[PDB]
Amino acid sequence: TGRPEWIWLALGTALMGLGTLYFLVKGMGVSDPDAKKFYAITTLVPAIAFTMYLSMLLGYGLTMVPFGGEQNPIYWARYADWLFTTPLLLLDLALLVDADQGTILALVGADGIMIGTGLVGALTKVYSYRFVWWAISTAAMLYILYVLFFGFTSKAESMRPEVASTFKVLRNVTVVLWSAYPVVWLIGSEGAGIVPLNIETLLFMVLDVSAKVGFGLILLRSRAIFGEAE
Amino acid sequence: TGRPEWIWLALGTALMGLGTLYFLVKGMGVSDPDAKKFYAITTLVPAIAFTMYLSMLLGYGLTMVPFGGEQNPIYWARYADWLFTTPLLLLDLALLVDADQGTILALVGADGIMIGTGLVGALTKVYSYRFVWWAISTAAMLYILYVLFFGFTSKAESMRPEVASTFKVLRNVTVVLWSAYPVVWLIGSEGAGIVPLNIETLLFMVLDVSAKVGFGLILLRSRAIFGEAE
Amino acid sequence: TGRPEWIWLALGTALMGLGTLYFLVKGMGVSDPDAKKFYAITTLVPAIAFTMYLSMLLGYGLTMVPFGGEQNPIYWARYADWLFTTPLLLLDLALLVDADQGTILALVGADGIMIGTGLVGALTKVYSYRFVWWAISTAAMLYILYVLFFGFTSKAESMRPEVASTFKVLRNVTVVLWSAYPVVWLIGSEGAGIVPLNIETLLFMVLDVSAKVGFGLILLRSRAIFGEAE
Ligand SMILES: CC(C)CCC[C@@H](C)CCC[C@@H](C)CCC[C@@H](C)CCO[C@@H](CO)COCC[C@@H](C)CCC[C@H](C)CCC[C@@H](C)CCCC(C)C
Ligand SMILES: CC(C)CCC[C@@H](C)CCC[C@@H](C)CCC[C@@H](C)CCO[C@@H](CO)COCC[C@@H](C)CCC[C@H](C)CCC[C@@H](C)CCCC(C)C
Ligand SMILES: CC(C)CCC[C@@H](C)CCC[C@@H](C)CCC[C@@H](C)CCO[C@@H](CO)COCC[C@@H](C)CCC[C@H](C)CCC[C@@H](C)CCCC(C)C
Ligand SMILES: CC(C)CCC[C@@H](C)CCC[C@H](C)CCC[C@@H](C)CCO[C@@H](CO)COCC[C@H](C)CCC[C@@H](C)CCC[C@@H](C)CCCC(C)C
Ligand SMILES: CC(C)CCC[C@@H](C)CCC[C@H](C)CCC[C@@H](C)CCO[C@@H](CO)COCC[C@H](C)CCC[C@@H](C)CCC[C@@H](C)CCCC(C)C
Ligand SMILES: CC(C)CCC[C@@H](C)CCC[C@H](C)CCC[C@@H](C)CCO[C@@H](CO)COCC[C@H](C)CCC[C@@H](C)CCC[C@@H](C)CCCC(C)C
Ligand SMILES: *C/C=C(C)/C=C/C=C(C)/C=C/C1=C(C)CCCC1(C)C
Ligand SMILES: *C/C=C(C)/C=C/C=C(C)/C=C/C1=C(C)CCCC1(C)C
Ligand SMILES: *C/C=C(C)/C=C/C=C(C)/C=C/C1=C(C)CCCC1(C)C
Repeated sequence: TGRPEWIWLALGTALMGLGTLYFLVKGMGVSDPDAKKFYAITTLVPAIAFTMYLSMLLGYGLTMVPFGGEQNPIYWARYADWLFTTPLLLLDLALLVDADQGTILALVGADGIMIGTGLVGALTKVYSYRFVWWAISTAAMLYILYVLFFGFTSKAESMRPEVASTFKVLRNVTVVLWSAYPVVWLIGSEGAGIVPLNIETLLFMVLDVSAKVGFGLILLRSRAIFGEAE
Repeated sequence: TGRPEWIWLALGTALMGLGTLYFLVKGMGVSDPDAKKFYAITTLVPAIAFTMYLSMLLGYGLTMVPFGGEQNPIYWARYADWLFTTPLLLLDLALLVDADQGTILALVGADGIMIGTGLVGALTKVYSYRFVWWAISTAAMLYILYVLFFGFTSKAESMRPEVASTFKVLRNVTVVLWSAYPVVWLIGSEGAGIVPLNIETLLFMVLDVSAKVGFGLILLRSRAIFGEAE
Repeated sequence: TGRPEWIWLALGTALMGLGTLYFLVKGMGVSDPDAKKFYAITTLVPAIAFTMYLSMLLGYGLTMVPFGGEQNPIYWARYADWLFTTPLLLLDLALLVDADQGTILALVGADGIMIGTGLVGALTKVYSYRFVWWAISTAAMLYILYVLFFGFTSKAESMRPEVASTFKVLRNVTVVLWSAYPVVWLIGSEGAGIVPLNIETLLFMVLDVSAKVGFGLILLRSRAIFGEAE
């Protein structure tokens, strides 16, 4: 309770934990192989986030980085979360549209570059260089957003309407929520330091629960996750 | 030789190295694609363990963690081993039964959570919180054990008898040996400290060689690893 | 500019960045799923290397390792690069020949052992033991080279001539360039220290740009990356 942001770390831990349990129960019983892949992906995402929220809450996932002459509290565990959960979210989208394997590779690899350069920026001790990593990471994010909108152009032919509809909704959820993360980091504790860590943590908690549990609720309620069967 | 547990680290290095060489030789010549996947998986497992045993033996894979007011010797290299070798062992089981891809994802991701939360527990400086990570990791292990027993329920129909027989044996080997690891950690150097590090290292060496080389000997001697062919 | 090797780190950053941009543009428009996988793999390789070259240039990817009684500058970011880019290069080769999945596993796992034991050697504080890790890593490299020459022996039957021709060329490029890396490390800053870090960095920059951008130019100009189509 000693860090003011504890309350949002606690709330994020609880909501990710409850979302995980909900999705775990919800997928109990499903047999359809296509649906099993979406439940597995979609349940792992908040499970991983639960563990990394808890590590921040307990202090394990926090480190001090000197930059600006100051000792700056940097929650590194966010990058260990996102390293796994953001490619998993992209895989859910990619599987929905039956993406080609080359496209999945491009997406997962650009996402790794996005998170790994964000982690390098988050831990860089020369203040000005932190924003160079932010820019490179943002370029990788823009590439991902580009592929999500313009990289499935051969798939439209042979896409079930309900898959098309659930994919468009989740793609729009993804583009809006993910695009807010570079802005929060830029103005927050890792970047310019104009928004305090307390509020930054709240913002990422709202984004994360929305991008993982809210995304997952929309996907897992959809018929698009089942193969078409008589 | 300065740490009493060196002898078990040396013995573990040698047995993993010899098991690797044996499996490498044994799979020389196999053409069958199914069998090649099992030899590859099963040979990589003790090869990786050989390197991490050697890193503990040479001291690289040891760190001191303050907790309990004391400086506690924690062999972190075990988690770098298990991060790769325990999903590989699960993949051998999963391939045997032709598991659905969603099930393999669930298994590999729960296993990553199990090892990563065990690593966080192993390095946590607040003593009481180490057991919170142990509990979460144990929950993930129990999920894996649950899936190995109740998650292949559609596969029984179309399973060759020899695959069914080798899978049941290896599944039983896996459930018994893996379940001992949380107990050893709980009573050993990472947990309550009731069993000294010397004996703990012996216990994990016996478990590891059994779970990797003993498992691999049972699998690789089986006809279940070959596709059925005239 | 304070470290004499900065100029090769700068040149390597620029050439990897320009190679990435070139391959990104070059693959704009390709529809063929086979070709998309090769463009994705082959574009990610210099993109990742660009980020790790930049991290060395900016100092983030450098650490000091005590060994020999001295504080030795070790660029660890090379291992974070190679951890991802060397399996990706192997995947390009493997996909060219339609390798069996067991063979791809063997290659990617031996490559992980090669890079992870090279990283352990690079950070080991007992000088003599650094060469033990070098030897193990070299054994893994020799295994990979062995598989590239003798592990596709069932694939020769059903291999298009242009795939066979591009694969032989890239395989020869790979064996020659990769084999130089253990020699550079052995005589350079990480090993015996007979070649200064400045020259070592130049050597790895020439190898890396050749093994990634030069390799990629040969592959991506080939018809072998397209499925055979009327
Ligand atoms: C899915 C859910 C039930 C998760 C609920 C949210 C939760 C994890 C975080 C909320 C913290 C909350 C209790 C706030 C008040 C603090 C308080 C207790 C007293 C203050 O008092 C103080 C004074 O400084 C702090 O106490 C010590 C530390 C604790 C407060 C933190 C404990 C860790 C957690 C509560 C989480 C435990 C994880 C488990 C789910 C493990 C089981 C795994 C498995 C079976 C799948
Ligand atoms: C597959 C096998 C042959 C492995 C055999 C077991 C072994 C790796 C560990 C046993 C240690 C043992 C010799 C005990 C006595 C110590 C002693 C030498 C003297 C004591 O004297 C002392 C005094 O404190 C310590 O010596 C210095 C360190 C060494 C003892 C340790 C050296 C490392 C290893 C012996 C392993 C080397 C790895 C290789 C396989 C590399 C090749 C890779 C490739 C070709 C695939
Ligand atoms: C693809 C290319 C355009 C890459 C070009 C090469 C380059 C990255 C490295 C060359 C350094 C060079 C300018 C040498 C002179 C130094 C100098 C400026 C003055 C010396 O003056 C000094 C005194 O000590 C140092 O300056 C401070 C640091 C900088 C010199 C380094 C800045 C980082 C880089 C220049 C790279 C930026 C990365 C971007 C591509 C981000 C955008 C991502 C996205 C849109 C895809
Ligand atoms: C968020 C992101 C930036 C992260 C992206 C990925 C990331 C984790 C990068 C990792 C690269 C690298 C380790 C960097 C080190 C930095 C540093 C300063 C020191 C680190 O930290 C230290 C300091 O004490 C220890 O590291 C050395 C040991 C290793 C970390 C573990 C060794 C592993 C092996 C030798 C075993 C072989 C593994 C394989 C077989 C894997 C293949 C799987 C297969 C079987 C299919
Ligand atoms: C046992 C477990 C807990 C481990 C589970 C996974 C694990 C390794 C978690 C890693 C997350 C994270 C790095 C945590 C950092 C903690 C910390 C305090 C600081 C670390 O350690 C430090 C301290 O000096 C350095 O880290 C920063 C640099 C990075 C480690 C490496 C950067 C990688 C990239 C920028 C390149 C892009 C990579 C991708 C392209 C990968 C995608 C593959 C593709 C091409 C298909
Ligand atoms: C170049 C090579 C040697 C590297 C090869 C791989 C490598 C990165 C090895 C990593 C092992 C290990 C982390 C070693 C730690 C060393 C040390 C001294 C301390 C480190 O560094 C520290 C010091 O502060 C922090 O580490 C602990 C936290 C973790 C690093 C991150 C935890 C991750 C999780 C708990 C979440 C679960 C992840 C999974 C779900 C992944 C599965 C994917 C799925 C969903 C499909
Ligand atoms: C589950 C959490 C999700 C969906 C997180 C998304 C994170 C991002 C899109 C992060 C992007 C970043 C940048 C583009 C620039 C650097 C800072 C980051 C890593 C916050
Ligand atoms: C090759 C080595 C094998 C099979 C290792 C298995 C390791 C485990 C099943 C570890 C489990 C753990 C817990 C469930 C709780 C926390 C402590 C661990 C990581 C030892
Ligand atoms: C893109 C960069 C490439 C192709 C790098 C290749 C790196 C190697 C083949 C590294 C090999 C090493 C050894 C065999 C011994 C230990 C030192 C290393 C890691 C340099």
